This record gives sequence, structure tokens and C-alpha cells, in this order.
Amino acid sequence: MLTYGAPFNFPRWIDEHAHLLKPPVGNRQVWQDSDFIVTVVGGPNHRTDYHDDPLEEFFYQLRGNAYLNLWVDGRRERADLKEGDIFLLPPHVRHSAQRPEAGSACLVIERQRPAGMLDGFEWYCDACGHLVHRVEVQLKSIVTDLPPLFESFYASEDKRRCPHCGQVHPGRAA
Ligand SMILES: [Fe+2]
Ligand SMILES: [Fe+2]
Repeated sequence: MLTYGAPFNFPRWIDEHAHLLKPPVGNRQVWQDSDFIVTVVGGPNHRTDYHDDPLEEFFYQLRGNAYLNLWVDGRRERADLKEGDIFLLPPHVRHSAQRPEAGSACLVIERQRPAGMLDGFEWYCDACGHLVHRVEVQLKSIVTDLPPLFESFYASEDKRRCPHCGQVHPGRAA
């Protein structure tokens, strides 16, 4: 009946998995088949994609410092996750997590998405700030459902082309 096992020390765990909180893996999911998706995310890792989560995301930056490039009231704001910070992101707020420090570790909690509720991933033009490409996905496994999504964007000039100013988006690296 204790489906997810008994209580364990969190720092030690983080230490035991330090080799997975670094590229290319970069994050690790604490429990499997749970309704709460509990993830530790490591560094370093930058990315150009923005996430459109239809549910809330909870952050607690345990070690080191990160930041979330945001889109808030139509402007490109930025949330700082200094060490020891917690943050609660409301549904659908577009966010792009940047984690430059090696050895950093941030607790990110989310919930499973019920059938029909779709996550969006989308990129924006560094020139005019328009929307360049959005992909909606039914998230089940974050490792089998998500790398291919980005890889197909990187590998297509068409998808990356701003439909407004014509500028082609850089792709993997800003
Ligand atoms: Fe997210
Ligand atoms: Fe553009």
C-alpha cells in the first residue's frame, strides 16, 4: 500500500544522482507512475523553447541559481530562481528554463495531464518577437515524447522561419 516506498533523505539522493543532473541527462524523476510528477533538474543547460503548461508548476531551487525566461503581459520578463527560492507558476504562462550552473538542483513538481489536456511547446523570433512554431502534445513520458519534438524543429528550416519577418530561428542555441 506504500506504493512509492518509504521516506528517504533528499540531499543524499541528490548526491547519489549527481552524475544524472549533468548533460546530457540533466534531470531525474523521483517517483514513477505517480500523479505528482516530482523532478530534480540539474545543470548546466540552456534552451530556446518556451513551455505552455496547462497546469501549475512548482519550483524550489535547492542548490545554485537558475532563471525562467517568461512572457508576461505580452512582454519578455524573467523570473530569478536564486538559491533557496520557491516559485509557483500559473497555468499557461510561457516559460523557458535556463540553468547555467553545474551542480545545481531544483525541485520541480507538476501533475499528470488528464486525457485531452495538451502541453504546448513554442519558439519565438529573436528579431520581431513573433511566434515561430508551436507544437501541442499529450504528455505521458517526458523522455520518449519530447526530445523528438525539439529535434524535428532544429532540423527543419521551414519550421524555424518567422512567418512575419522571414528571419530563420537559430534553433538549438540562442
Ligand atoms: Fe515546464
Ligand atoms: Fe521575426
